[PDB]
Amino acid sequence: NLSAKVVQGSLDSLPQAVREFLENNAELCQPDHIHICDGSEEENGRLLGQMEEEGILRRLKKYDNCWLALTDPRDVARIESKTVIVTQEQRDTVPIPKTGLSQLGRWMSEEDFEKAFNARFPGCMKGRTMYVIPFSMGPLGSPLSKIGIELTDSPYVVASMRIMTRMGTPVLEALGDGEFVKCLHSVGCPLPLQKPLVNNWPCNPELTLIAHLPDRREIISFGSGYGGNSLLGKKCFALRMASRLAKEEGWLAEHMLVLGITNPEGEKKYLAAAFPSACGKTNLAMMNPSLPGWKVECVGDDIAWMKFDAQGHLRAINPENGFFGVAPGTSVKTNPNAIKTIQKNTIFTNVAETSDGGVYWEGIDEPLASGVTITSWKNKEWSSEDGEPCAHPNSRFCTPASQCPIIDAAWESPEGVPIEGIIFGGRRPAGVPLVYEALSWQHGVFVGAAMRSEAKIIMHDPFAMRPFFGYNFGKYLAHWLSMAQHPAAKLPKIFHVNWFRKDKEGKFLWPGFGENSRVLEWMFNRIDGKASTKLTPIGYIPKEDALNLKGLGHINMMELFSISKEFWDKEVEDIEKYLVDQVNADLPCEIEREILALKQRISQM
Ligand SMILES: CCCCn1c(=O)n(Cc2ccccc2F)c(=O)c2[nH]c(Cc3ccc(NC(C)=O)cc3)nc21
Ligand SMILES: [Mn+2]
Ligand code: NA
Repeated sequence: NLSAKVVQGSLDSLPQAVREFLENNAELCQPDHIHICDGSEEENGRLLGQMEEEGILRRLKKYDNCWLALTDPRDVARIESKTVIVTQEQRDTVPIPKTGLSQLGRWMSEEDFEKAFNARFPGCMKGRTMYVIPFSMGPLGSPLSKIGIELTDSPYVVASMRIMTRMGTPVLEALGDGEFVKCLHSVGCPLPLQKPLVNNWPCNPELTLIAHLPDRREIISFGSGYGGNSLLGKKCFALRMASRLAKEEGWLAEHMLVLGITNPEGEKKYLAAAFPSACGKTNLAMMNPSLPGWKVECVGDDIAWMKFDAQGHLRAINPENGFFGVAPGTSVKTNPNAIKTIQKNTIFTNVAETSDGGVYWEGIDEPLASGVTITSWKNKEWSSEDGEPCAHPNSRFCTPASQCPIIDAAWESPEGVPIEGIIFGGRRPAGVPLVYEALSWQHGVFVGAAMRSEAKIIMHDPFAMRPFFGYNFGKYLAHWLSMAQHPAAKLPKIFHVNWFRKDKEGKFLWPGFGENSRVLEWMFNRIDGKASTKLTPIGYIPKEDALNLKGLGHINMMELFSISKEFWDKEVEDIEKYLVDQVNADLPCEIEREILALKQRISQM
């Protein structure tokens, strides 16, 4: 009866709990066929070919095995306003704010979710194939790795999941009869189609809903096929669900790149960094450093799972298998390693296409050859006078991590890499120096808590996790604070960076990019106890002449590193207001103390 629908694999080979998850949802969604993914190259080639037929993907003939998907303009991004966590008690998910609506999460009652679920999923896959994606977050078989099963009616999701996760039969074999996170996804357009189909990309914007049910170990997503909404291992699983598990089991699931940096003497450290959007996070993750003798290597560009080892060192793994990177602004100058990575075996979404089957986007910094023309992401002839970008601002490459020329040798080690420094950062046109260092662990947690960044609007994004907290942010802060009482903890040094400070004409004070190796150099030596410190009210900055400026043009170091009482009076008042308002009864006393200490330090300047 159900075996009759199966077009690849066998129900009898699946572990019982996987079979039952499949059976329950096939009955609910009523797909025409079941395809159990094996993750093989042969399967991938076949789905691409099928997606090419149906106009889902176009071949990019300039490259080896590269493909382009164009979406419905209504479905172009991860959508927070349609994203919820479902728990019995609201407080477990989000703090009750003093005023307004919480910006720290979006809670939906179990009752409300059942209704919303029943209004969407029954019969949602009629006319489509349900794909069964067995995937591992983290190196196959590792202590810190977790496995999920994603059922989807989207072949784009399957092919993207193959890159972004370890996917297929080896995962089922590692899983056996173990636990897994249940992931259910549908584009929400059963056949026959009730509504027009734009660029062969099905979506249901009106009913779009991305839900998390932590107690059930379930992620349920409806109506969007795009990145953060559909690739369920990434944000939904590896950040939201995982951060909750992390708090319960004593580890951390964080929105952090991980890189390894080696000095000219062969000494190597691993660093983690959390940035909000529009900060060049991926660029830093695979930075080509300007300083002679230095090496930078990439562990991951988005997510880090961290746990104390037996000697109290924080060990990170990258739970992803690829990079889901923003395309526009990617060039040989801004990210030479990302450019090499994406030359082959890569899926691009919503970028432009050149007439010779290449890709294009704003800031690609690549002059077109004579007679080459550009088709935009809206399938229109494009010119620079059109007054709209050739690529969507949120357009993507989706690319294997193994292909990064500077992929770290330990990027898949099951034991993880030891983190010696955590870097918080933002885009701040005024007031905030290029780099500073936390005064203590408690102060460091507060620095993460206080993060704000220019999106012409400056908004708060604490730990870069604001859209991603799996649970009460107040409890998340308490969890971070508790790391200082972990026996023999070797706590990472905490820093804050701003690449984006401007002079009064809005010119950037710091050249940045590969020159940010100089800032990493200072952090590196600080971790090693170098007396390169000068104390300020906000933390330590580099002493006079301590930052390595050899080979640079003139830098206005005085403005770059200036700390104004006026600016910081306003800053701390804004930080206090936001944290007391938003975190309310759940704000740890250690953070209250750091807010007041900063105020006192500022008042004395
Ligand atoms: C979302 C787009 C972010 C782009 N981006 C950016 O991505 N990084 C981060 C970064 C890039 C490459 C390597 C490492 C790294 F950390 C910067 O340091 C940076 N500075 C700046 C501002 C800047 C600074 C200087 C200049 N030009 C000149 C001549 O100085 C142009 C722009 N943009 C950066
Ligand atoms: Mn991210
Ligand atoms: Na987005």
